[PDB]
This record gives sequence, structure tokens and C-alpha cells, in this order.
Amino acid sequence: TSIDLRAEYEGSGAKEVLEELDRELIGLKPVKDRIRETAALLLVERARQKLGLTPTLHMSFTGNPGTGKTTVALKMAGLLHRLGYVRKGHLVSVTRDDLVGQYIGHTAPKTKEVLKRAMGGVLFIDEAYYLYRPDNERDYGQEAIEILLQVMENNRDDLVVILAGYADRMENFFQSNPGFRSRIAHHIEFPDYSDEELFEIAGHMLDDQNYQMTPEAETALRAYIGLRRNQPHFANARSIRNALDRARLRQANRLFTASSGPLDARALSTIAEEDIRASRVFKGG
Amino acid sequence: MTDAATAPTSIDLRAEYEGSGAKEVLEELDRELIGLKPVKDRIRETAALLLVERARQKLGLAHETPTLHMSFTGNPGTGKTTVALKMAGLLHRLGYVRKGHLVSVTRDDLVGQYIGHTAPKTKEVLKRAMGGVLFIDEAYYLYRPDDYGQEAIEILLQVMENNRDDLVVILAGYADRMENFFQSNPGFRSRIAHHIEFPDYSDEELFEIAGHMLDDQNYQMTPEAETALRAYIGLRRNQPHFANARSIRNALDRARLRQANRLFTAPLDARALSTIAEEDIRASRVFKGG
Repeated sequence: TSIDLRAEYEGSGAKEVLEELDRELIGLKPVKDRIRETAALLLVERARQKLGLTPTLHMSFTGNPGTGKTTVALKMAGLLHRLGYVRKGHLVSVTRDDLVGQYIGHTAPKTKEVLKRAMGGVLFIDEAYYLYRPDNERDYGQEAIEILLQVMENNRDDLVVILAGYADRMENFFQSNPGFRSRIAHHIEFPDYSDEELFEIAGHMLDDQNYQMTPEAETALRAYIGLRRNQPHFANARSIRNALDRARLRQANRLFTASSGPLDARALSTIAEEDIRASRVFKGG
Repeated sequence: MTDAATAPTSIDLRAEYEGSGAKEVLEELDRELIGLKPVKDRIRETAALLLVERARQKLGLAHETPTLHMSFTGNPGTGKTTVALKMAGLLHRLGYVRKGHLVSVTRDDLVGQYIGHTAPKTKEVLKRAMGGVLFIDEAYYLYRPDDYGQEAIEILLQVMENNRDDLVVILAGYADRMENFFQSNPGFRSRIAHHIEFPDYSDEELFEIAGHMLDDQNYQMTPEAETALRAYIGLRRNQPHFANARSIRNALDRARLRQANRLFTAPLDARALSTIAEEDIRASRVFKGG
């Protein structure tokens, strides 16, 4: 007659999954609160079905690389299975090259078989928009879309689909293939790490390698981070790693060229302001 | 030296209208587009010209092919693409274009990264488009002089004047942006036969839609939520990138999220579960400005 939401929250073990996500995803509170929130709606809409009032679950995760897309998607498959929306809470992750066949006619079995594997859980199409390439001739992508779109409509109660990738490309993909928008019930946005967070990471990375930055070099990175995030294909922590790898190289070539004579652990463990500002990022790319 | 015409001497327009399946396509458009008279009526008039021109060809009067490309302008969620599907069909039943398919395309489908990569991308898309119609969503993004889309426009333009009995092109997007595009790129005006302007739905119409949307999912509004939504619609409609029915769904969606979270925070029956309170709508950034 009336329902207890907290009981179902504690009953499903959905709380456990949300803890498992805060423990397994390095502080991206913004996204985590959005997953907390959707978990609430998923909970309520479950209780609504229970008191006698056919869902819709497909979703889209958009943002840059290294923003938690997959590791959230995994926890989502779990959560979904916990709240009885899915039979076996398991995540089949797949690119476009897992769905489109090279030879004519050999796409529809391949897409169908991936879907056979996916049944009872979640399919995760990474950079889905690459299914639609009328740019390429002899690309049979249009057909994998047809089948995808078909399952999301009809054969629903055994599958949840997650499209993922860059937001700009996802939006364009919807333009050309509409009828996806009315099949995605959750448009989740994954933003980057804040500057202070990106700096903390860069800090820890150098701690684990045994390197220190000079105070002046620290502010160089901060200048760097802020610039980089605004340039194309920003990969968050991979972009940091990549900047440090390059800084380490430049430092090694400072010390080898400077060749003043013998040098101690400080000089060798130190990344200087020179090593970061030499980056093309400060020039424009 | 003799000249003898072997064309028929008269033609019945309605008999042709009905017999070619052109009448049915317009009726499908009426089924498939939620009441948008002005555009449906504007389309009908374009369909009359197509009919009469085809009539003129049958009587053996057509000199060249008519110019029959067009430009659909307006906000998202106003029928543009679904009207395009129909134009394709109608142009097909009137045998203006070979096969009735429509190829839908964005800036990214035509403009690549590294140098010299653009022309073959566009040319392939155009190849797949021949025989039918090409829909270019936000076609103005091809031209960003601030990056090799300039070449795509030039191929696009050359094709529109030259081979008319293969491809029909429908450009689409926001009116003001599409206007400046034509400014910055003359020659497109010469080619476009029809400017079809798509208007928004009314506050009343959108409220109807939101109403049915709730009913399907068995949600009810409190009197104060009714008040708030009406207010919301009125504000949201003068804010950037208004998407009619779509942005109504998103607004109810975001209300459904806010409502769910409200309960879970602060035992409940089917009424308390299916109800949306004022707060769940009023929380939207649409009231604070954004």
C-alpha cells in the first residue's frame, strides 16, 4: 500500500555500490553526486512499478577521456542489477570495430552476436558516433545502427545501452540519426578534474617517481594545466602524465647540456621552471 | 523541314496529384507532424509548384529542370528533418529525383582535420546522396574563417548549379546564423528555390504536450507545479537553443530527478510517489537566469 524507500536502498545493496564508487573513483565529487541522484530516481521508479504504476533505461555518458566514464558505467551495471532492472549485472564494453563487418552482409550477424553476449546486462558503446560513417564508402555502419535502434525500441527488458564519448560529436550524431534522443532517458555529463585536483595528481606522480618541482616550476604547471584543458583532446590525468614525461626529458637534457660538473641528488630530483615553459602549449599547442 | 509535337494536349492536375501518390505524402506529413499548420500549408504551396512544373514537363514545355533546392530555418524540434523526409518522398513520387532516400549530415561529416582531407570526404557523401536528397544540419558551420571547410562549400556549390537531376540539397538551422552564412557566401541564394521558415509551438501547445507526457508515465502535478511550469515555458522559450517539445521533456526529466531526490531525502503511497511539487520545477536555473 505504502512503500519504504530507505528499506529498498538498504535492501538492494545499492548503497554498497555507491560506496564502492567513491572508493574506486579518485575524487570527482560532481559526477558522484549526479550518480547518487540518478540512483535515487532509479530507486523511486522501481517502487512505482512495485505499487503498479515498463521503464526506459538507456543512457549517454559524455565528456573527455579520463573523467570516469567506464568505471562509473561498471558500477551502474552493478546498481541496475541490484535494483532488479537487469538479470545479470555485467558490462559488455565495445567499440565500433566490434559491430561493423568488413564484408557486405557480415555486419548484422556480428552486431546480433555482440547483443547476444550483452543480454541480461549492459552494453557500453564507446564513441558510438563512429558507427555512422557515410564519409567512408564500403562502411556498413548504417545497418548496425538500424539494429541498435531496433533493440532499444522493442526488445527492451533484457538490455541497457550506454553510448559514450565527446559531447560535441554525440550531439552531431543525434542530428543525423534522430530517434536516439527519445531512447536515452539519462544524459549524464562527465566534466574534467578541477585545476587544484589536476595539480594534486601531478604532485603525487612526481612523488612516486622521486622528483620535486621548484616553487617557480609549480606555478608553471598551474599555468600549463589551465591552458591545456582548453586545447583539444584533453585527457585529464593522461595529459598530466604526458606533460611530466616530457618535462622529465627536458630536465635530463638541461642537466646534460649544462654539464657544470658533478651534481647531487637535489639537482637530479628537480624539475625546474625551464622544463615546463619550453612546452609548445605556451606558444599555442 | 517539319516540327510535330507528340505531347498530350491537356492535363488534369488533380488526377495527376492523386494518381502519382503526391497527395498521400502530404497526408502522411499531416499524420506525422503534431499540428504545425503554417509550415504544412507553406509546404502544400511548394508541392503545388512542383506539381504544376511536372505538369508543364509532361505537356513538353519544360526548358531546363527547375531549381528545387531549399532552406529550412528555425529552432530545434520544429519538424525540419521530418518535413525533409517528406520532401524526398514527394520529389520522388513526382519523379523529380531518382530514388526517394534522404542522407542526413553535419559539419563533421564533410570537414576533416589535416590538409587535403576535405574534398574526398564531401565527394563521397555527395556520391551516396545522388539520386536522392541531402540534409545538411547547421550548414553554416562549414564556414569558420577562425579549418578547410571552405573547399566543401565550393564543391557543394558547383554541384547545386550543375547536376540538378541527381541531387537535391536542403540546408537547415537557426535563421540568424543561416542568414549571415548566405551573406558570407553568396551564390547559395541564387540556387535556393524555397525558404521555409519553421515557427515554435505556443505556450498552450507545449503545456498540452507536457500534460500528456506526464499522463503516460502516470505523474500528477500540484496546482503550484502547474503554475510553475507555465512560468518556466514562458522563460525557457526566450532562452538560447530552445528545442520546443524536446526541451519540455528535458525539463520534466530534470523535474523527475529533483522530485525523486526530494522524497528519498525528507512510508509513502502511490500519490506521494507520482506527484511533482513546485520546488521540483522552481529549482531550475531558468528562474535564476541561466
